[PDB]
Amino acid sequence: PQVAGLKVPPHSIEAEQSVLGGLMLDNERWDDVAERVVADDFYTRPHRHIFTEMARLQESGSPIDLITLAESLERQGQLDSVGGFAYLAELSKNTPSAANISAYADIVRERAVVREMISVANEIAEAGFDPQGRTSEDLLDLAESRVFKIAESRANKDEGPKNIADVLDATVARIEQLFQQPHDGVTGVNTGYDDLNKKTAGLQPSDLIIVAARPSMGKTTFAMNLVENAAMLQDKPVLIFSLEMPSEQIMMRSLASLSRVDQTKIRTGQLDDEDWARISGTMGILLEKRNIYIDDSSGLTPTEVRSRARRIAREHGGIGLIMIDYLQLMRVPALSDNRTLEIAEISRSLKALAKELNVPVVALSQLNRSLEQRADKRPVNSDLRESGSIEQDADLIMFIYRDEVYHENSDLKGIAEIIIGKQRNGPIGTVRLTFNGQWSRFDNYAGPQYDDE
Amino acid sequence: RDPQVAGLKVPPHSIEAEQSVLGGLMLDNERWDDVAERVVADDFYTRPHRHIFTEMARLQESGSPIDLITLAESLERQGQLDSVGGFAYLAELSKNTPSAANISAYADIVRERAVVREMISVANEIAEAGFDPQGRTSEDLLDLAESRVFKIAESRANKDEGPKNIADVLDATVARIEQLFQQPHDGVTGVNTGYDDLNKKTAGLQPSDLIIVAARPSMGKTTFAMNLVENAAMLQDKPVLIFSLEMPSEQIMMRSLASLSRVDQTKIRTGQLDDEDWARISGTMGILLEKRNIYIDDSSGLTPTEVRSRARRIAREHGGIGLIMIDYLQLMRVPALSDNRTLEIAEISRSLKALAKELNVPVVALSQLNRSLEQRADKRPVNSDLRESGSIEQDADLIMFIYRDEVYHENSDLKGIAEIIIGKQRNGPIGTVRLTFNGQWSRFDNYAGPQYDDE
Amino acid sequence: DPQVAGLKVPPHSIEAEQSVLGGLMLDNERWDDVAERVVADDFYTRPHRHIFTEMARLQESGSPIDLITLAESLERQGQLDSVGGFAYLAELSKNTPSAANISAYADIVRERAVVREMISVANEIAEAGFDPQGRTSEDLLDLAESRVFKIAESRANKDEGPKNIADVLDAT
Amino acid sequence: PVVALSQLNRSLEQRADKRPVNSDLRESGSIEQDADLIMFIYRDEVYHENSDLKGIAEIIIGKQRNGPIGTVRLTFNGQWSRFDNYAGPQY
Ligand SMILES: Nc1ncnc2c1ncn2[C@@H]1O[C@H](COP(=O)(O)OP(=O)(O)O)[C@@H](O)[C@H]1O
Ligand SMILES: Nc1ncnc2c1ncn2[C@@H]1O[C@H](COP(=O)(O)OP(=O)(O)O)[C@@H](O)[C@H]1O
Repeated sequence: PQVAGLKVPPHSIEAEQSVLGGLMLDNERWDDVAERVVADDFYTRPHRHIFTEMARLQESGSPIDLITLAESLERQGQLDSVGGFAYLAELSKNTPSAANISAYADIVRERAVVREMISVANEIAEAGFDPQGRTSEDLLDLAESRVFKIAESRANKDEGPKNIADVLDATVARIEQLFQQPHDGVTGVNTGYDDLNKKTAGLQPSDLIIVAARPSMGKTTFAMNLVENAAMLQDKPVLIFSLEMPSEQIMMRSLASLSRVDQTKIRTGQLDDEDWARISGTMGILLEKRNIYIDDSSGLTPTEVRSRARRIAREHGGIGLIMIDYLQLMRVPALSDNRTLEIAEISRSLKALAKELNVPVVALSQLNRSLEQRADKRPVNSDLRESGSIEQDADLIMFIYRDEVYHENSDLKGIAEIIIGKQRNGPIGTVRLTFNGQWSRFDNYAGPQYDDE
Repeated sequence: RDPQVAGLKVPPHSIEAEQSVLGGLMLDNERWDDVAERVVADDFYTRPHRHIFTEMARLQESGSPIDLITLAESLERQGQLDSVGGFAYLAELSKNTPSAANISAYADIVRERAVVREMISVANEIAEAGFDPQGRTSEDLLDLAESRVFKIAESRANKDEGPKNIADVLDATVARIEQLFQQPHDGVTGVNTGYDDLNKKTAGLQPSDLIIVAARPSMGKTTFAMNLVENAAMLQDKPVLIFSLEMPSEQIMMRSLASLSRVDQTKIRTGQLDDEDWARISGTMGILLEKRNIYIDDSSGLTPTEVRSRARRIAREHGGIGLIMIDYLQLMRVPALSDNRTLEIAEISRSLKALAKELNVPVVALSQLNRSLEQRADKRPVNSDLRESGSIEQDADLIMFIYRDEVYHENSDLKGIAEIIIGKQRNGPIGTVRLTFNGQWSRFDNYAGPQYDDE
Repeated sequence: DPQVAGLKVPPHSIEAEQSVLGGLMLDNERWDDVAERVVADDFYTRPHRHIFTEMARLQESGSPIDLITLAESLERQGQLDSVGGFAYLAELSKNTPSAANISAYADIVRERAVVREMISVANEIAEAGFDPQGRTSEDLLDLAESRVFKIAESRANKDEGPKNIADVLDAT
Repeated sequence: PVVALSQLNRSLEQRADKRPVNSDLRESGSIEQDADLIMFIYRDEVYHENSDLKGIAEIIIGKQRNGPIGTVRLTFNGQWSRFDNYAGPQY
């Protein structure tokens, strides 16, 4: 066994032989070593067979030694796969030492996260020069999503092995949402509403959520007022893409939201007398809490949504509730790629990248002209008739409808009802936020819902 | 010294292009399910190269993966490293192979440097017969050449012809009239579904078919295809895989734990608000780690060529068949065409039916229908409502269309009665397997709990 | 050499790498839109990169970019020598009469360098991963992280408007 | 002075006016941009029947190096295989 500098994949064999002898003898180090080493880690195929027997018995309230290793393995028939007790007894020579066991749970960890970084630098180089990526810019979009998902909790592999142990524990660890917020300020990024968050239960934290509204409905009014109630409230770098407005026009709206001043006041009868009190109030709390980022370029291919939203999730944790106003402006590189198949590559690259970053992606679209020939003018599912591929690949869908823009003497003035049509992990309903649009703010202390019976 | 390009007795040979086939194979194990497709043994030019791929074969069937290290100990015992090159040679092809780049391109070359190298050495021994006939009555020479030029044979695996007959199938035919072992009067041949209603139309899921679920979107499409894979992991003890392309891993289990255990989802939506049901939770948590059956992978950039490089690395390193479910296959994209869906479906029609016949696995894929159903006054799906698709109406073997009346109406007497219209059926009749939608717990119970049968 | 030597050559499209340099040298009013989609260090071979840098700001800096204005600016910079000589400048000007489809040869050298630089990223992630020096898994998962996003490529100050600079609050 | 002869592909018939434009020899590249006197050939009584240019072919110059372009017409007797004198009609 010569020790030299060669090109070998990194793994240790004695160290795998060191741990398994310890847990064969001891059933008390299992308090420790089950925390930091999981399955799928050991090199040779028999080695994790022993580890699953170490796991199936230890939940079963049965001990582990060289005796019971033979017992279930002939009830399960795997005994001649590992080699019978002819090889398990060679693991009965390893360690009387109950020390360096976590240090041997460390080297077999250390040689197995580098080893999960050779099948990423070959899942790239076998996409290149054998193109299952077929263009350059979407060959980088797969060159990122096998890299940013690594820089993670690091119990993460690339993709493909997930035994139901390694997801059940990370499910119950994500039902540790039990000591903080016993009220229904549910696990998602909040919207800041006690009318919405009983019906949505928050914006569920890995879901593509689609807003749509007509023109003359105030679409970016709601999408910034939801973000401004989710930027000063949940600590995460909220990115915003917007193409309906230019960059500065958004900030001219948000300062009219946070400081509750009129936006007619911001350009006519300017920042003069006592509006300085509120604007210099919200130019301090927004000043250093580095949350809202905004980018507003015009050619936004769905390659260059990911490759802008990767940096945002790199520098931070990143539960950046990405707001992309006006999805139809997103223009794919192929031009003869038409509107039946333009959005069907956008419907399947937001939902497929609202999932890595665990970001509830709010994107914004609009309903066609044939909406406005109905009587009950509500934006329903069958009026997203541009492509019909986003109507079926979203998670939460909120169809905005303000009544006094389409009617005059009716008493539902200023009552925007956010219709929740497609609700996946919950029930449907109907919200009524209060359209206080002279500053573009919504909540329902003046609550337009009946609220009595 | 040797003379110039006029020396061409080396017929073809590719030795520089060979060491970069073993090179990346010495430094990767994920790519043996590719180079074995298009390079078999006895293609290489040099005899030390053949014993390397010889003992790269047994270790891949034994499961032990290959580096420099696990090879040489597996060449220490077998009496090798003396005539294969030595332990320095394995380091000679580890230091001088910098390419962790591409093996799928040097593998095609050694194939097409060997066919030409063999068809030269065929024509040096058929045209040696006229060059020296020592007398074998030339009609009987003519079956030598049929044995020479057709000795180029590639029998690496199962079903072929020549060594094939119908009596060689009739032993396998009486092998699968060896039922009435587990079910003396009761049930199914293949993999179960676990219902009193579905097992008399499909008679279980057939062990090489491609059962297609289709449904109007979020009208109960993953309520079914997880309930069924719930019922088919306590009933098989095999690696019953899942490809959830739509949902994330944390969100799959937060319905199945409400379905295996039948806790209500409001106890898992918010914070858990009972300590009676925690045993109902922790019991079925223990049941689900009593049997390590259900697998999950939540990719979302799935070509239908990289499906095969997952679902063969589960059924090889573990048990056999399982039930390779793939959720919502439009989210699978093929980047080859980037065309109308009437061709991008056609690679998935021709690859899922090429994965349900290597591994003999009932691939439960899922699709949806086009929006023009929403104007047909008989909204129940038929085969003429997959107009977006193309070829999936033909390649499938069991097509289930899931209507649900209470999601498209509110006068529904079918309150919680999800119905299953069997659109295509290969090996049986068609009909309506009406179930009880109890997706409060993500459940589909059976309608013979309620009053009537499956009319 | 035999033709198995197509192994260390990322695609790089020399025919598409010469028709752009013949496109600007005959048409000065195409460097406005071609230099948008194509930047330097996408050109594969060393003469083509620095020639594209020799048009430094020479759109509006008072030089119509022909062979004459190039050759004078080459030698005051000092590179009329064997990084192109002057005969290859005729091979770049007169042998390339290329049409108004430079925007077709623009996307090639955009898309044959991205696929090229995703090989040395796919090498220098992996070749470090076989020789572990005095640095742990917290190094390599954060040196493979940054080295991939060095291939945005580089265009301009973007991706981050408001609070970051925080000045796009103050640009309002 | 090398007369060379060439043909066009059926992309031209996609256009309504079938006059042979300069950008129909671009489809191979080195003939459109190395030609010195392109002289396209049209003829209407083979592409139509009711045209009054019957037998009178119109050579369309598409490029000229050291002079003007235009539309030079020629008459042709449809029996002798001989193109002939001045540009048969008035203009
Ligand atoms: N002074 C104002 N009073 C009322 N509404 C205003 C005022 N200024 C701007 N708005 C609203 O801002 C909205 C712009 O937001 P957006 O959602 O993009 O529009 P739409 O609802 O047409 O999509 C417009 O609908 C307009 O009604
Ligand atoms: N509390 C509930 N009440 C009624 N239905 C529910 C409830 N919770 C979940 N569901 C149902 O679960 C289904 C899940 O939809 P699903 O078929 O998984 O969507 P997809 O087609 O995207 O996979 C929804 O159709 C919804 O009707």
